[PDB]
Order: sequence, then C-alpha cells, then structure tokens
Amino acid sequence: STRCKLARYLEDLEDVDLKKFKMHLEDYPPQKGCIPLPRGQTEKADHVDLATLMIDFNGEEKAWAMAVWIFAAINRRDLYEKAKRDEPKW
Repeated sequence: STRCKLARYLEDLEDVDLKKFKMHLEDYPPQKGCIPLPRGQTEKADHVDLATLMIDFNGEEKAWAMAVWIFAAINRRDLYEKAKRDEPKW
C-alpha cells in the first residue's frame, strides 16, 4: 500500500524526470542510513517494480523519505508536496 502510493507518484514522472530519479537512487548520498540501489535492477524496473525495489532495499519509511528528497532534487515540487502530504503514518 505504501508501495502502491509510491508507484503512483513514479508513474507521474516524465521520461527525463524518471532517468534523473533513477540516477539519484543509484547514486544516493551516503550518509542518511539509506542504501543506494543497484544500477541493473533499477534501470530495468518498471514503475511498480521500482517502488517494490526501493522498499526491499531500504524498508517503507526510508523509501518514502528517499522519494521525497529526490522529488525535490529533480524539481518535481508537485510530487514532493503530494508525497509530503500523503505520508503514511509509520
């Protein structure tokens, strides 16, 4: 269900946005308690599978935080504010 909420935001990424979102995942800055994702599985993953991959690598709460940060970073402030206002009660 977190997985499905995240998949829905990811389906809203334009092609350029998705490429950049995936780079950020693969290259995630290394002092958060977050683990970057492998390039093969990340590049290959469709939208729902990418949400699943994010949760499998980092768990629900961190995957959500990563998604919020990256949305801001790639200037999708709409998805940044939507995920922030649609954050699960952990």
